[PDB]
Amino acid sequence: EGTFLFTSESVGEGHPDKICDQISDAVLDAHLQQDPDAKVACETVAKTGMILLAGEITSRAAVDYQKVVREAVKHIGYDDSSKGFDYKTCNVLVALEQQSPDIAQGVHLDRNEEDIGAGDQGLMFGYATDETEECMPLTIVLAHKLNAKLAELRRNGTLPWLRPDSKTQVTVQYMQDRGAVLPIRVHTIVISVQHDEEVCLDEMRDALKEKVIKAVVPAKYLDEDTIYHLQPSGRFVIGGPQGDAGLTGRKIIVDTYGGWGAHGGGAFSGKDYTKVDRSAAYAARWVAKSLVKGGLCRRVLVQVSYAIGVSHPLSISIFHYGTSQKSERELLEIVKKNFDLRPGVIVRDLDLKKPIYQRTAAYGHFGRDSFPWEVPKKLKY
Amino acid sequence: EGTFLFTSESVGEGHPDKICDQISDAVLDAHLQQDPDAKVACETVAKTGMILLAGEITSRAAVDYQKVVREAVKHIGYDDSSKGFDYKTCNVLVALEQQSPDIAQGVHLDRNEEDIGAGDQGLMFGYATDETEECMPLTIVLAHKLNAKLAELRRNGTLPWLRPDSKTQVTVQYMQDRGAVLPIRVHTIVISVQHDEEVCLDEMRDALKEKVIKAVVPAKYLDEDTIYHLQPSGRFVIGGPQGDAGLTGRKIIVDTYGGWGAHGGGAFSGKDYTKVDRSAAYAARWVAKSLVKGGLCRRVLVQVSYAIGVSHPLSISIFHYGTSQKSERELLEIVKKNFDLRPGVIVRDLDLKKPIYQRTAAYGHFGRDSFPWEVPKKLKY
Ligand SMILES: [C]OC1=[C][C]=C(C2=N([O])C([C])=[C]C3=C2C2=[C]C(O[C])=[C][C]=C2O3)[C]=[C]1
Ligand SMILES: [C]OC1=[C][C]=C(C2=N([O])C([C])=[C]C3=C2C2=[C]C(O[C])=[C][C]=C2O3)[C]=[C]1
Ligand SMILES: CSC[C@H]1O[C@@H](n2cnc3c(N)ncnc32)[C@H](O)[C@@H]1O
Ligand SMILES: CSC[C@H]1O[C@@H](n2cnc3c(N)ncnc32)[C@H](O)[C@@H]1O
Ligand SMILES: [Cl-]
Ligand SMILES: [Cl-]
Ligand SMILES: [Cl-]
Ligand SMILES: [Cl-]
Ligand SMILES: [Cl-]
Ligand SMILES: [Cl-]
Repeated sequence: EGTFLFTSESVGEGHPDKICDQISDAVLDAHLQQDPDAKVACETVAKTGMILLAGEITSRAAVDYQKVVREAVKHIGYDDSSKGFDYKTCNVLVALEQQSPDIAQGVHLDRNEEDIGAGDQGLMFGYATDETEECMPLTIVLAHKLNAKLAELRRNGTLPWLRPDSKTQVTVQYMQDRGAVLPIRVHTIVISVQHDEEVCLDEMRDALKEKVIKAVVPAKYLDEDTIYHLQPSGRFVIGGPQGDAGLTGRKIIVDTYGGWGAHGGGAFSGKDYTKVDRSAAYAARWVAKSLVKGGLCRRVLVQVSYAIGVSHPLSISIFHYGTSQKSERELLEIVKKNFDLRPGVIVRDLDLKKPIYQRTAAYGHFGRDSFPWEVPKKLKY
Repeated sequence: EGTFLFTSESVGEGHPDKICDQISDAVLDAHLQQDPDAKVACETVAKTGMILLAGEITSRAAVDYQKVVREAVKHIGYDDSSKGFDYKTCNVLVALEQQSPDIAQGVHLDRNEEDIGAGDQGLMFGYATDETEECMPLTIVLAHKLNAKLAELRRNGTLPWLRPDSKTQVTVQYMQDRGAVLPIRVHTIVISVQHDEEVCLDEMRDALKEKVIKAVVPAKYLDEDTIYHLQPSGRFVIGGPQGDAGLTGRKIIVDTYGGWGAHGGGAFSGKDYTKVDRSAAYAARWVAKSLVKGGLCRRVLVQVSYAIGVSHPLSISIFHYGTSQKSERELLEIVKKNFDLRPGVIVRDLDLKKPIYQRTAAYGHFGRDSFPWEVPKKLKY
């Protein structure tokens, strides 16, 4: 009574959509290393034997797209035709043009940096929950950690039959406490991972339970009733882009809160800070985490929105789920007194010209590695 | 006091991401017209002069991709190099292969149709709100209708300077009533639309207020304080794929609830019913709308989740926001007694082999045209 199930998923570095996010952000980083003011909107498409870059870049950088793309694919682990994809021998196609001059003139040309317009309209949410130290939903944290564990055991040669493409999914039973949520138990785990032609299904299922799940999920959450769907398709030899076409910005819920909170639809990867889809979403996470770590609420949702060419947000909204003694109006006044959510100020506060974006493009953008948006602001009120 | 702002956006038929959704669904429909059991996973990429199809189709259909793609672009209105894109003369590139045999064997081969596995893992939400007759958030309904009005005035020659690429955004001030939400006023409207080189900015801004906003938004929601950002970039001559690379499944919040409810991350367009990203999301909307229209709640969120190769959902969750006298446990029992959320049963209930998908791929998948998932089920309990 008063309990509910909630499910989140994550994917591995070799999931074809995630390959595209990582390549898009490798391209962004390569530009920012030479030109901190590069305007980048780099979409990636992946299918059998092909990486295509499509989009708009205006930059002073001299970037070797062949090297940047192939080094990203090498890092992921696609290094042989036996695995379905090889950085050494794949096709890299480029359909990149300058940023539209109409966008440039409306957003940033002859603008003071602090007063640059939003690079697009849109809406963005931030979310934080006190249910974990990293202020993230346990469902998504566990799902990410299961993919990270697969990559670790592949890379260290423990499970050498593993290939880079994986997906995981975690269902947790929760109770509610005055709008806060408390995780009780893991109800169901799914793991699907690409594998070689030698290993049999029983060996894989045993290894996924004993060397992956048991190495990630605390035993206090697992019981005799927990349901395991391990290699539920029965065979996953074909994988990566050969199994499924990938695109940049097709894992936006994996990238954020795993179904919790809300999403405004904007993808992160391949975009410089003037694209508020990324900078304002990072800032909204920073606000949400600052409110929870500051002790003002246990759980909070922040919405912001923008118009192309306009610096200041068009709307700011705060929902505390009943977990603050302060009114949502009082929290909004604290946020307005402590934060400046113009993209040309967010860039300074969160250091968003730094080429750290490829690091964000797997295992979620939030809840790890003390990125600037994960370091709470000390609030004055 | 007790009021809040909430923002949603929509895009027009010529927005490059939406072009891709419509082409992906034109391809799906072309297959289903000949082979109701076609397995389709068709991604589309659009950039200057290029439509690329990438993905996996196993089908008995004989499909002319050149004709299907070009007819979709013609319908959208890109018919001349002056508009930045022309169905007659663009490049159509195809990178389509058979569905992975590993997926096919794990999902549907030698399966009874009712007992087909989910085509992937994932999570999906349904949402419904009594704030409009169509059980959708007013923010998203108004945003969609503003884009539909632009297309209408372009196509009827009223505003012949209009081009197909548009975006809109609506901020509404709401009050809450025991978990239900009541829209009070329109706080801010954004409209950006591609235009010709002849029309001046003041003519466009006047027309967008008088012939678009006033023709869509009831005057009772507008006042002297309503903020209008009309052509806020100042110039939008370059547009469509020339202005911004488009991809299938990059408008998933426009396609659904405009930030309300929740999203599990799955894109709809280009996918047959075995892909639960589409079929289970449609079924979850159907459940949510059935609960609200059945008088069991004013507002409701439904989560379901799946594992690849497994027919039945792994989890089902119901949140009524405090708007039911029934417990969320009692609502879950009503749902379990009235619905079968296996994809091989959803296909029968919602007629998902019918080639109606291109019609879903602009102006939202929900809240219009009495699609099967918009016709409430009469509930027995
Ligand atoms: C988005 O995201 C989410 C939302 C909401 C939630 C919740 N909250 O918050 C509270 C307080 C309580 C509850 C809930 C739920 C949900 C469900 O399903 C979906 C069921 C039941 C329940 O209960 C969560 C999550
Ligand atoms: C997702 O989606 C959403 C969620 C939630 C909501 C709400 N609910 O429900 C209630 C009852 C009340 C409230 C809310 C809000 C929000 C905000 O922002 C975001 C602010 C404030 C407020 O309040 C909505 C929407
Ligand atoms: C079902 S295709 C969608 C995603 O599922 C994964 N996938 C691909 N092939 C299989 C398979 N044979 N079994 C399980 N998951 C798969 C890959 O991560 C792919 O991007
Ligand atoms: C800002 S690029 C993202 C989207 O905004 C729109 N857009 C493109 N160019 C402009 C412009 N000059 N002004 C306003 N919106 C634009 C198009 O719909 C594009 O897909
Ligand atoms: Cl790299
Ligand atoms: Cl923790
Ligand atoms: Cl400030
Ligand atoms: Cl058509
Ligand atoms: Cl209505
Ligand atoms: Cl039933």
